[PDB]
Amino acid sequence: VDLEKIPIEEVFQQLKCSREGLTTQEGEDRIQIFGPNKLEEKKESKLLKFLGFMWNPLSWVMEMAAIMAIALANGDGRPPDWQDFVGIICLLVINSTISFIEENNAGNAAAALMAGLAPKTKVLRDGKWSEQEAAILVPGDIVSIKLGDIIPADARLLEGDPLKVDQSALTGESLPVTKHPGQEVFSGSTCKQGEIEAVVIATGVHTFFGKAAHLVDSTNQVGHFQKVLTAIGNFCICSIAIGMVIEIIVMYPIQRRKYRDGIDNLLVLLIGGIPIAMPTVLSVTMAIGSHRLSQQGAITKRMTAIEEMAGMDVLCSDKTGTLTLNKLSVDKNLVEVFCKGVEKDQVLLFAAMASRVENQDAIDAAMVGMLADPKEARAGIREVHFLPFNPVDKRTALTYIDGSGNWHRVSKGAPEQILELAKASNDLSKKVLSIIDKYAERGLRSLAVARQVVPEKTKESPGAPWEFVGLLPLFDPPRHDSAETIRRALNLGVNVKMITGDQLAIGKETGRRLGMGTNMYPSSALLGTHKDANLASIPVEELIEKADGFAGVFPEHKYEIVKKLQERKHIVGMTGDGVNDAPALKKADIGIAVADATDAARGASDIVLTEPGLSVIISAVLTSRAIFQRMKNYTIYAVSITIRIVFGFMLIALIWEFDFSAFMVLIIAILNDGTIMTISKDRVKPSPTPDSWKLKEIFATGVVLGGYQAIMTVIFFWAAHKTDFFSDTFGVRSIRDNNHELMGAVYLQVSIISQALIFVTRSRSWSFVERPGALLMIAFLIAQLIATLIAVYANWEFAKIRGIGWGWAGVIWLYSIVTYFPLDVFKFAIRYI
Ligand SMILES: CCCCCCCCCCCCO[C@@H]1O[C@H](CO)[C@@H](O[C@H]2O[C@H](CO)[C@@H](O)[C@H](O)[C@H]2O)[C@H](O)[C@H]1O
Ligand SMILES: Nc1ncnc2c1ncn2[C@@H]1O[C@H](COP(=O)(O)OP(=O)(O)CP(=O)(O)O)[C@@H](O)[C@H]1O
Ligand SMILES: [K+]
Ligand SMILES: [Mg+2]
Ligand SMILES: [Mg+2]
Repeated sequence: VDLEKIPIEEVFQQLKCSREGLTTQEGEDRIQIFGPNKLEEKKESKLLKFLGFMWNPLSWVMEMAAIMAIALANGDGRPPDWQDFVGIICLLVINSTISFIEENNAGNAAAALMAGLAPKTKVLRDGKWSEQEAAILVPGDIVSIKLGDIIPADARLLEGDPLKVDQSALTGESLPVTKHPGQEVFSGSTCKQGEIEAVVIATGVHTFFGKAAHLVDSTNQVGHFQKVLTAIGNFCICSIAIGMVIEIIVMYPIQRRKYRDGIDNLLVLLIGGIPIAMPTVLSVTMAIGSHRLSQQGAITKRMTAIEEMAGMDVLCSDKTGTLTLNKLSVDKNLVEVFCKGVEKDQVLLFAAMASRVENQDAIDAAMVGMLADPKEARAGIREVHFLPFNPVDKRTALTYIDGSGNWHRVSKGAPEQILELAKASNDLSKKVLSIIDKYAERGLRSLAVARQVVPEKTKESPGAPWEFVGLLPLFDPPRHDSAETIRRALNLGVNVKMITGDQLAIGKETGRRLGMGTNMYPSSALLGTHKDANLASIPVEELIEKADGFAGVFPEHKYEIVKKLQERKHIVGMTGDGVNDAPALKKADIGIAVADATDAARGASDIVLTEPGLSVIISAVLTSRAIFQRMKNYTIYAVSITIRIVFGFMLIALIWEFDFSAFMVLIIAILNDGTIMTISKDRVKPSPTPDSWKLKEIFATGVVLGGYQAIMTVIFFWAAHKTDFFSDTFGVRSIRDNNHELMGAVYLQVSIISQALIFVTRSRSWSFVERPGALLMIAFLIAQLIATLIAVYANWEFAKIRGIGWGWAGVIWLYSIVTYFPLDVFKFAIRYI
């Protein structure tokens, strides 16, 4: 092996890389353009095989419709079916052209979104500590790896303390493995612990994970959005089958109708009934919504999270990450010291000493500045090693050489862990815990400092038993708008529940000034069923739903808390930040990574914020509902147009044996298809309650609207055929059996009402009251001007249509206008129940 398991070690970098650390950018480019990149491109992009050509189920039925015209014409026996057949292909060509250009445009607008969620690596280039995308990474170079980084390539650790990497999933072993200088690590691994520099070996394609991958197979096959999209497709296809395959076929021999030339009634049901617009419009609506979220501040790593975000019912929010600022502050009056000889004004300095000073943890950054002059924190101390924060240790420490060569060490950490650095007298333990609990009653978190000296003047030897120097009170404080945001979320029907590892007194005290209510519990009490605490009086699951927040949350508890809420049917949003939030984020309905979350948390989460605070999440939830509203309204529209077309033309054929022009319906479909890319760009107001995309309600809303429109179409036909009524009042013309003129009028009436239905379906109140905006009006007016012009002037024997004057068309416009107003009353009536 060139490297791998065998340790070529220090020789290997010198033999190949031939340089150390600061490797110039020009050197990377030559090997980058040679061929190394993180991973291979997906198969079948060549020749625009599926990027210029569609093949959804609806297109398959449309292909049958085109063939059916040829099939039922005996090939060249009947000429107009071929004219329809080329027309059907032209509609498919037009639909495909608009479909694929808009998705391409949406994909171009999501490049920044894809860029935001890309794997990113941290490097020092020209001596400049920098962060770069992982596709820029060069095999054989030196990189910097921090806790919770995703390892981007094979790498050999360079120097520095052992750290723990998690090989689970890649190798399927739960326990993370300690990795030492010189040892190899692999792409896709996540650091559970520690921090080290390393030399990357080979790109992910050369990594064993890339070697293992042979033949590509279905990935996320069961994705819910596609299944509901198919179900909307299934219902409209069923309606055509109910309309055509049964009843129209049923009426042919019961009444002994014409056969060969009756098939046009089947073709109109196919050509107008099938909404090939419907999958494209919904597909691009989410894509533009994600770009809106990218503007908003939320990067939808999962594109389908809009449905879950719209349906979200409860949001479990980390107090430290989302509810509170995290520029912690200490009033030194309440700092209490021990091991006197140290003093209240000086124990802050030790905390500043044990804080990193350049790239800073939020608490580290505060304490560097808390002594007023940041130079004082580092002034002449001559540090020799720094021990960085680790979640199992909860501790930092600085080792330094001072005076005549004394080796001293100072440390910060969580006080319970600091109290075990030298297990103190229980008198001391009771005293420190009393002030810690007093700070918690005050509402302030506690950090403890400690000090030791090492007599053996060496990095690797334990020093003298630690002094428990003291511990200091740190304020959260709340963000300005989180206090509003809980109220806003409550109004929008999402219950915000606090999550924190802080003891309950901190959470309630912060929570009361936040405004969240204090009916909240230690998670450990409610974890499982074995901890009692009056479980019989209130089930833990029932109590958890009632609870307004959870304190002392460990990561096992956090997964359980969402799981219990998710089992209680609630759609659970949950924020996360760290390496051990990943399973809770994965199992949550919406995993939300906070802006400063670890990349492991960003990978595990469905959605990744790039802007901090609970306020951002509620704005994203509110915006997501506004995007979600128009998917339902188009689905109501798409079903409703399908029902009116399917019912209308067959029903006149059933009653008055009237064959409608297939080409005219084809014209309606193209005009509809040309105008429905307004719908994605509408400005519907969000639903206030969460909503879960109940298909039955939207189908019920659409079918009643379409049935009413079909009924008014049938009334229009009867008015201008069997009876004299239409020309009795202001008959500029008069027609009954003038079928080519008559169906031109039917075309014009159907087209206007079909376009107007967009205004009904988008609006929740009166269609007039909710303003349309210019694009929808222009799409309506241009389409209906063209529809009017065809109705007035088209003398086409091929299309069975004869031009019927503007005065008559004006009556059709007037009839459509007075038909339109009770659509809202029908819309209100169906969605009342
Ligand atoms: C909120 C009550 C307002 C009463 C105003 C005075 C009475 C007469 C108003 C005209 C009659 C129609 O009034 C209209 O009814 C429907 C309910 O079906 C309301 O619609 C409301 O309930 C439906 C429930 O499905 C929601 O989808 C919708 O988002 C919501 O706005 C409209 O907000 C209201 O404008
Ligand atoms: N860089 C750091 N240095 C020293 N101590 C730190 C530290 N960061 C956190 N601590 C301390 O460790 C303990 C827990 O820290 P941690 O960051 O895990 O909080 P947490 O994530 O549990 C709050 P929440 O659950 O609300 O997100 C606290 O007492 C804290 O003061
Ligand atoms: K998830
Ligand atoms: Mg931190
Ligand atoms: Mg945290």
